[PDB]
Amino acid sequence: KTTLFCASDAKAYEKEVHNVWATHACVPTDPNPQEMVLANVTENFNMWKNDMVEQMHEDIISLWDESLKPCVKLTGGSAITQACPKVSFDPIPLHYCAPAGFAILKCNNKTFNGTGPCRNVSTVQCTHGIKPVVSTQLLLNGSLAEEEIIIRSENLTNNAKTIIVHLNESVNIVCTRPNNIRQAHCNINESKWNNTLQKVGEELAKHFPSKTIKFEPSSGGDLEITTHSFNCRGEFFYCNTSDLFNGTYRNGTYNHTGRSSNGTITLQCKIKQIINMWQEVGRAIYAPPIEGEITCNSNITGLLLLRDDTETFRPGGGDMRDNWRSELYKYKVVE
Amino acid sequence: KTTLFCASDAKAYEKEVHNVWATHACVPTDPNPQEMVLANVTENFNMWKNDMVEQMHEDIISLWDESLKPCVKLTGGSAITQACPKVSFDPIPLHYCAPAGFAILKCNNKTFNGTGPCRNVSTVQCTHGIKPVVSTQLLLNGSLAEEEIIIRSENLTNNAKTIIVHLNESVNIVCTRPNNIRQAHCNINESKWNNTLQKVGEELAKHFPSKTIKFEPSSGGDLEITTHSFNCRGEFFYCNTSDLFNGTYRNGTYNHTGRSSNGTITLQCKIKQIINMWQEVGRAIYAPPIEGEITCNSNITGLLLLRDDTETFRPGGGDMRDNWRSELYKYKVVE
Ligand SMILES: CN(Cc1ccc2c(c1)C[C@H](CNC(=N)N)[C@H]2NC(=O)C(=O)Nc1ccc(Cl)c(F)c1)C(=N)N
Ligand SMILES: CN(Cc1ccc2c(c1)C[C@H](CNC(=N)N)[C@H]2NC(=O)C(=O)Nc1ccc(Cl)c(F)c1)C(=N)N
Repeated sequence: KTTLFCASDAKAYEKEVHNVWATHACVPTDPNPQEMVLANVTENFNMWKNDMVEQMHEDIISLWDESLKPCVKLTGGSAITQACPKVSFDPIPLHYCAPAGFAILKCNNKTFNGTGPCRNVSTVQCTHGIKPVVSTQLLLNGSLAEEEIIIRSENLTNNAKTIIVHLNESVNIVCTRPNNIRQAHCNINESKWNNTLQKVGEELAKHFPSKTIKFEPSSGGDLEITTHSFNCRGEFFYCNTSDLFNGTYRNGTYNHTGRSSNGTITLQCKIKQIINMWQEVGRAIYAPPIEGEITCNSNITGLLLLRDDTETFRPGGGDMRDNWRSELYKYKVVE
Repeated sequence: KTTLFCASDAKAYEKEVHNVWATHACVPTDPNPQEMVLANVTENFNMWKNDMVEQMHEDIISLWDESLKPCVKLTGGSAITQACPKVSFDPIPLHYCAPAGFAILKCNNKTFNGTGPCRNVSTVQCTHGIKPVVSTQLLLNGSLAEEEIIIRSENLTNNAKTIIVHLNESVNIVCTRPNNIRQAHCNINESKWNNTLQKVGEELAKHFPSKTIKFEPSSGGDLEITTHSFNCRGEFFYCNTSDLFNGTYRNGTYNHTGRSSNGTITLQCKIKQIINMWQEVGRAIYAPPIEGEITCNSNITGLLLLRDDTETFRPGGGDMRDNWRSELYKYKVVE
């Protein structure tokens, strides 16, 4: 345990808020990449007990707090009010580095599941560039698995524990509010999604001998977690996944039961001003959406699931740390 | 004819050479492009005399020139030496866009062969995302035909002209030099390849009356064209295809006479330092291969063939312009 420090390629002439924050919070990244090779080093990891996740979480909280400032912030019953200007928002990769004395263990097993033994393990000073993407249900712009889909869970037998699905082939998603000014929609191709949920369904069938594996929408709760919520250009998108997380995996094949037209799934999205926040319990209220075409072209690189002779899985997260665990699972700070 | 300009999602923080080049050579992408489809039009295309293919060839030559710098560059008695560092190498899609005053026509007939008339034509800003993949015999990471395999040739009855086979179902190929340090090998499933060469065999059988259609290895020449040669992580792979392009299509069925084990075709590959070049006549010499596992997991999306009772087809390419024609066949720059 120590106090890590961030490193980025943050340009100081960029008024994009991630850069504005990183230039006065992080230090320029390192060319010196002496990844210390190894083998014969059996060591154990637990992606669900890592501190790196906590530190990252709190500094992304500080980032958001200084960058995305709401008109109104309502917490504990008290309402704080401030200026709410529209800002430039597009996440940049952050490297997390260990200070003088400690290093960073890095699992190299391409099929390591976050929890337990690994031993193709290296030693490096800073982590890989990680985009602080705040989202629910879907993980956007992350690192793809180095082949075969990996199932992650602090516990799979615990239906209360969030499941992280690390994908190996990215699935593009294009969300847009065109030029109702809060009416938006996302486009995702059906074939890559069918393929994705079939392979994922197989990997799930692996850990669950073989019962009927269903993919159903979220149970309930706040709009943030019942929908794919995310941030695009400062604007908060709540996109629907009822025709996304929809289908049945049985006897080796997956059949999608969601609606579609001409091979493209369209999610119904709404931009909301009243957001809860992910930082703390409370909650923010922002200004109405900017004018003009608001579009984000992002890569789905992961899933957040919750399990209920049939195993049902729903999109889950809301917490985020889990988002950070999705990329910080292979690391462990060491003496 | 105009002077096109490139567009890409190149990352300025990425030290991968395609990104390094594109960030200072290309402009940011259109993240939600709008195409204008037309009726009552019948337009002529010729994928074999398009200037886009050239301009792209030029810019990929520049890209390679600044990115992959060799130990020695020999060219008839005169040899140049310079620093030849190992780099991060992984191609990214390049869109090609027409300037102001010009536009790009796009044939939407998906059985269009690249030469002659097509009538469902659209008009658009920039081309689709094209990975500048340099290879011979096999086309990798291309766009698949929107189904039913397409045969392309400036002429089929001229045996001296290169034939581009556009597949519609990708055939995975996994090349690897495991942790002899220049000894590598590729893996291809024989089922997928048998089915593929049967379909291709049939499509060739329609263009050629009723002859025994054989697939045989390359006649001869430099290792770059007598083998499937490509670039994986900066290393130049020369992979053998004598057990791949080996079969006999007759009486409506294809038979693989090539070798296999447990349903798997394994190509013998070697990483070479003495390359050759494709850009110009001459060569380049490079540093010995990097250490560790060097593996490329690619999708075969096209074939490059040459025709010699029987019609014999051999793997051909070395020019790459054909590799850019495989993707730029559907386009034409217009006033
Ligand atoms: C409660 N629970 C798990 C759980 C469920 C929901 C939440 C959390 C935790 C943390 C957040 C609560 N904070 C709040 N202000 N409501 C809340 N998470 C969020 O409000 C949240 O992520 N919001 C959000 C905001 C903006 C974007 Cl762009 C987004 F994608 C999500 C459980 N397992 N019992
Ligand atoms: C000669 N000819 C057709 C023909 C045949 C071979 C070649 C060319 C053309 C161009 C390249 C010649 N340049 C050279 N330095 N030898 C040469 N092409 C190549 O050297 C070539 O593609 N090399 C190469 C280098 C790296 C990778 Cl990865 C690769 F896949 C191929 C014909 N039809 N009569």
